[PDB]
Amino acid sequence: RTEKIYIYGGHGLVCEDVAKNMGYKECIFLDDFKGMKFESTLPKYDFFIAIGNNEIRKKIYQKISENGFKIVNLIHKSALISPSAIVEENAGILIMPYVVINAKAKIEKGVILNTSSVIEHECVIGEFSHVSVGAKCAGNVKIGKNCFLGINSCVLPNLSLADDSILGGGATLVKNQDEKGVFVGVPAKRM
Amino acid sequence: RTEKIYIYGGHGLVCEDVAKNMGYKECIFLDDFKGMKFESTLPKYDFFIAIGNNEIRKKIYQKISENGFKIVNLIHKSALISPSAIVEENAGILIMPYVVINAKAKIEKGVILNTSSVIEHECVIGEFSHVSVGAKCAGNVKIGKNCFLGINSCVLPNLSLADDSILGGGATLVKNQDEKGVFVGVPAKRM
Amino acid sequence: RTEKIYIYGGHGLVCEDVAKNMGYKECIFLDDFKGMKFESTLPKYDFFIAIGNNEIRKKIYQKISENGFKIVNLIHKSALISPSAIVEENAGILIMPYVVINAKAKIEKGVILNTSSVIEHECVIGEFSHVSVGAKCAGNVKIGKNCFLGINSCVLPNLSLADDSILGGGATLVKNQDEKGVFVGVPAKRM
Repeated sequence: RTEKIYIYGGHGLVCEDVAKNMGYKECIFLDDFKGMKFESTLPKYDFFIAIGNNEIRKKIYQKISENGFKIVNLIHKSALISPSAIVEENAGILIMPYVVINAKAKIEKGVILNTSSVIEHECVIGEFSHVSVGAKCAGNVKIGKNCFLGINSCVLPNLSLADDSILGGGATLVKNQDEKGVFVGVPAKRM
Repeated sequence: RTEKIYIYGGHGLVCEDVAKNMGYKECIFLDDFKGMKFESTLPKYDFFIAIGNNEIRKKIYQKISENGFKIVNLIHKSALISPSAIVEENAGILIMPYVVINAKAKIEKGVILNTSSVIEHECVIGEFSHVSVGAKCAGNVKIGKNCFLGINSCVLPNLSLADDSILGGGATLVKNQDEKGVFVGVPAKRM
Repeated sequence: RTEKIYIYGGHGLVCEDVAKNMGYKECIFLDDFKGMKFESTLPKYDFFIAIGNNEIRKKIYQKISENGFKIVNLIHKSALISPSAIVEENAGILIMPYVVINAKAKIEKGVILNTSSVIEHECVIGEFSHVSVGAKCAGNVKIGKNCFLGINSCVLPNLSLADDSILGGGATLVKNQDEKGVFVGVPAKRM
């Protein structure tokens, strides 16, 4: 890892804090999409893509990688990762504070695991998925590529969620889902 | 910070544990409301108000401050606070273990952030609000003064909750609220 | 505590990670039920029972103890336990990462407190209960023996849950329960 890091980025400042926690000395924000090809003339410091949106993040990931940059993982020092878990190396994965990833779980490229999310044993979290703060995946859960799990949501044991699906804020997934879908929780009601 | 701390206080013992975690050597409980004025003859050790109730806490805060005491913040060493976040100095704020406060968030006087609550980037948490264990505020959320967010509750991004409002246990706030209100979740049903 | 530990066990690998975190050097898996009596001829390293099921765990606990083994607690170094809390010594209790147990709470034999669960002040968690990831018990909550609290569930202050009860995933217990029961939350609905 380099002493400096480029961040393609409000998510930018948060990723900057995580980079600094890891021991990066300086962060350089590079938010421009057009003319990105010219950035290849810059020193090859580590790169990170601080975009919460899964589809944009993947697009930028592919463009940055093609320009000769290494897209590192940003992993807060307080994140706990089982030695038997697999976190894809140099794959633009964000792992925020107090995230716990248990034995034999697998985290794929471009995933966001936000603060205090928990990935229990033997889970697979598909590429460019977004696991929001406090969201929890029980044992043997398979989350597809490009999924979104809302704040404080959860997925019960042994369940699969198909690619491209959305689990709402506070929602509890209770059945296997072989087809893409949108799965809603219950909103707070004014009384 | 002084070597000893007065705690105006079951919440008292919990605040004592946090004070000891910070490195305070001794805690002195001072629970009396009547004759509080006489306490001004005591050595001016740091003070904290360990009352979960927002209105009582503010009353005591105002009375203690008028008697020549410094009301410190009690912040567990495991709480993570972005360097760009603002936590009002010496303002009787409680920040419990494993609380995370992200970039550019602001925590006002007398707030309680209970264990494992999360305040995402650019939030404002209004004075004497009570954020319960596991409650999570997404990015750019504005919580009014004197609000209560129940256990495991959450507030979706970019939302404001008006002064003096209550969000129930497990509830998910989904819309802006310009007027005070009470917002309920769904209770566990016996089957 | 011994340098090695026997684990009666996917939960096995997870408990192994916790044992290694505590500083145990080697873990030996001993999953056989029949012929367990013969294990008494083995060196008396510390023992742990890594079974999520409350009734099986108790059965094995009783059998292992009768064979002259010490069943230790496995407590992740990141778990925070108030000095005034009581965690029954050498009682096969599992306390996972980022669990917080506040002042004067009591954790009984054979309990599982899974990752990021919170036990607030003055709680009692009954023997061989299973508190799932993210589940939170407010102040003065009494959880009976052999209870299950689902992922991200919670129990409001001052409530009792009778022996042998189940609180579902995402569910919020709101009333005292003097009789055993099953208490359900709301499932995510496909839209």
